[PDB]
Amino acid sequence: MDHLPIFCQLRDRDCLIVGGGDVAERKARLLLEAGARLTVNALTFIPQFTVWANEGMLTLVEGPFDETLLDSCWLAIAATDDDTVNQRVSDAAESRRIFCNVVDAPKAASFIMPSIIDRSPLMVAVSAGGTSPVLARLLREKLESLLPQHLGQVARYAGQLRARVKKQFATMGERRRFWEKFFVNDRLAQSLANADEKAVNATTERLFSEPLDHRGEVVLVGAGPGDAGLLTLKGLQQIQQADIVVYDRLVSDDIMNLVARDADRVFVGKHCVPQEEINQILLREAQKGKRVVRLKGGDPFIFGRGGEELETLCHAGIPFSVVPGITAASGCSAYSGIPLTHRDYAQSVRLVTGGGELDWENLAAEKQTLVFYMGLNQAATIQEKLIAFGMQADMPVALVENGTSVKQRVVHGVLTQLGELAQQVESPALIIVGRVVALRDKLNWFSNH
Amino acid sequence: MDHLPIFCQLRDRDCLIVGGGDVAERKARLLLEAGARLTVNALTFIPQFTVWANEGMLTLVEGPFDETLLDSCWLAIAATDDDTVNQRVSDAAESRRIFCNVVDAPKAASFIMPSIIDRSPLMVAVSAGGTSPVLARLLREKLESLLPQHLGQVARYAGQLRARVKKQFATMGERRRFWEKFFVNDRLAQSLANADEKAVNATTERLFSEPLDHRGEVVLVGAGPGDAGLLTLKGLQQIQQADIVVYDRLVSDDIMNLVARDADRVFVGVPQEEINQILLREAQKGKRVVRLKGGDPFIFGRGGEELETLCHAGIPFSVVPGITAASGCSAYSGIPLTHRDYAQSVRLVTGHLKTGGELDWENLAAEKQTLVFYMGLNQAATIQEKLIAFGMQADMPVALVENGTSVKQRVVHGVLTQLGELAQQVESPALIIVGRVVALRDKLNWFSNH
Ligand SMILES: Nc1ncnc2c1ncn2[C@@H]1O[C@H](CSCC[C@H](N)C(=O)O)[C@@H](O)[C@H]1O
Ligand SMILES: Nc1ncnc2c1ncn2[C@@H]1O[C@H](CSCC[C@H](N)C(=O)O)[C@@H](O)[C@H]1O
Ligand SMILES: [Cl-]
Ligand SMILES: [Cl-]
Repeated sequence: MDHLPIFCQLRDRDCLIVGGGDVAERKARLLLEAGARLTVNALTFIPQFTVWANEGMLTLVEGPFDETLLDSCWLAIAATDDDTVNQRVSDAAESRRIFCNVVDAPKAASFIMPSIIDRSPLMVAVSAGGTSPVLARLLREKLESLLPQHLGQVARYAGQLRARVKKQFATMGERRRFWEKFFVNDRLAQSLANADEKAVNATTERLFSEPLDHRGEVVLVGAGPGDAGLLTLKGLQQIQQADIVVYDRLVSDDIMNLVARDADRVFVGKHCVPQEEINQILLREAQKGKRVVRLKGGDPFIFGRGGEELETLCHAGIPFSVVPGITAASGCSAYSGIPLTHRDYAQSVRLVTGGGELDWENLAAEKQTLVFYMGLNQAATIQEKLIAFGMQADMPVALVENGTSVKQRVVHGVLTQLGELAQQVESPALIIVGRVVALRDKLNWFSNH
Repeated sequence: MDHLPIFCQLRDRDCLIVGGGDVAERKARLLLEAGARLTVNALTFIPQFTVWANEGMLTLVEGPFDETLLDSCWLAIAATDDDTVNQRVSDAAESRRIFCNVVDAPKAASFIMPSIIDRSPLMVAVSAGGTSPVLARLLREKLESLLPQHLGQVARYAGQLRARVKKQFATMGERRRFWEKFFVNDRLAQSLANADEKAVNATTERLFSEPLDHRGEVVLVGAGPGDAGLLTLKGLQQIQQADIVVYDRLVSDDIMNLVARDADRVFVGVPQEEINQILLREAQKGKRVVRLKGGDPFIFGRGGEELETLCHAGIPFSVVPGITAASGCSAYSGIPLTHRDYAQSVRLVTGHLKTGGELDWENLAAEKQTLVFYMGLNQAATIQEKLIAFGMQADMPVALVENGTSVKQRVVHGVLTQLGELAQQVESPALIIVGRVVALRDKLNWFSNH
């Protein structure tokens, strides 16, 4: 082992940074977050240091390095651009047995600053001893995506339930299984973060009361339009914790590859399935005590029938939550170079589905961006009706097929060509009508296929 | 943060353990592996301390605590079962400004020892500060199952190449590019694990020979409406690797906590072409620039304007969509934007227009839609009067969602004839939702009522 990681308590302890530029500022922000009683000594200071000083958050000492500034110090950081100054700092700290980091020279000093993932009280630190700072960064990024934002509040609450857990679960078998359900419960972590103190006491009692086996709940998760990079952090966290994942055709294979190895999968796409059967599967699986994730393409509440699936659960007393996703309109817009709004082009964006019938005079009005979902089959009618109701024949149009995916295809033109531009694509595809479509020739950045 | 993690270099540095039982034995093994010059001071010692002392690996001082043994020390560990003695050690260490761990009292004294995942030279340390040892152990086990066992060989080889990388690549941008390729090459990792030096050298020589794009870039990133969990995975990647992040007031503090600590931050919460110049400015200097925008970049965010300069200015760019306020406020208020036959259209509408343009109220008042007004608080009374005048039913439900998706989220709701009054109960940022779907909140609301 090259270095020993320790987690220092710095609250109100004297620490010293030498240097007053951007590098020193980053280290100072870190030590302030840890509560250090901070002095910064430098020949000159960038303005953020005087802001902090005037706010009484640290002390500044302007001038050359004064090794007596270390006399009461617990940690030192040499953060200047001057190798000679940094070695003077490093030597003075060493003679005083003060752990010291030289920012530009990790093996020149007595401690290295790792990458940090802060979920205080829970903390994770990554370092390769200076051999691989980019790898430490790549691991830090992975860990930030995996650890829920409010995990620390759960951790603090856990330590307060320590003794109570021991007495109702004598066997360490059952006991750890409880903690496994506890650090995973969404209503608890939410009630804590939102300071909803009666839900915390409620969910606490429900966690103890219901059988240890049971963790029945349904999370509706928006998978986004296809690119697995467009899943939300929380959506990834939820699919990693699921006992069973219920999904359909519009959830991309790339998203499904992120689903936990041990999760049961239930495919409800597809000859066709009624929504009521899907509703009952969610009900049936949650009633067995499973943590259920219902993965839906795009956003669950935009033409996804997410509401219908949750009203079945509200009847049965099954807890649920919703993780929004990137709807097809947002994803296709970003990846085709067609902003849904721009300057004065559109006062409104309309997301419309292709029962009555569409209000064609309403759809034809000026200063809109129209986005048709499930409209390929009525495309020929859309062209004829918009033309008949006064939309200018030179209005730009675009179709985006498999938006955000590696096989995305975008075709475009004006409105008088829409009907047979639509033959050149298949589902899933969006139709975008409006002046913003012309911006594609300037803003297109994604590969076209 | 509760603690500051640091990785200490203990080679040939004096450390002191007080105590000589099983706890002290565990901690002594750690400090010996780190190369410490170790003294152990205890009334009695378990047999392993004899094995170590006979091999010359540490010094035993058999007897009560001698605080002068701290005089040359860099770290102290109090590992007895006597709380009076442990406190004497911690008091003596504190007077000398020596970081001290009291093993059975994490809240006392000045450092705690984390759980370690070892991929030397790569190491990952985990701790909950003694608050939840079970969570630390659970988290430690998943990190083990995520870090390949050969990652240490990859990091070892990187350290051996660092001097060559600094010599051959003039700029930090080029060196970073090299490492980003180096650390994801699966064949190189396999060749290192197999000690196949022929294959290692072949891949390495090709990596050194590749052109590296000196281009700075601009990425527009949708931060989402506030909950940091609603950042996209790709959006997190961008802000964790950015050189400079340009952000504004509608990006939440929690999202800014995910920006790389070494990134510079530029706040622009300021006219629009002022922002445009900053982006082009910083990208022309070869930096990875992220424009981090509330919600989605291309929905009432002026993202189009921010990009239209860079096309002929020769600067590459890309766009990462985000959760727009309508989608986030919908999910977190229990108000789906569509449902059954309630809405044929969702309309995202701006509430503030050009100094001469006005909304098409006849168009907005039509049935079977969900209206969502962005930046419309100041016009709420006008929205009520106009929607009523163009035929919307007086009892149409409405809701205002303030700071949607954040822990401070507030929702007020009523009917259209109350919209003006309801809007005075909230402040920016808030969304106005108008439509029959608002009545689903009583059944679908899961997040809070504040
Ligand atoms: N990747 C994609 N590219 C283009 N259109 C897509 C798409 N994914 C879904 N769609 C559109 O969405 C329709 C299904 S309705 C489901 C919409 C989903 N809830 C969402 O928020 O996006 C398809 O017919 C198609 O018009
Ligand atoms: N968290 C939030 N809660 C409610 N409204 C929000 C919000 N964040 C942004 N908004 C709305 O968005 C307006 C700014 S316009 C920026 C919108 C952004 N591009 C997006 O896609 O959401 C605000 O005036 C407010 O109406
Ligand atoms: Cl490193
Ligand atoms: Cl802990």
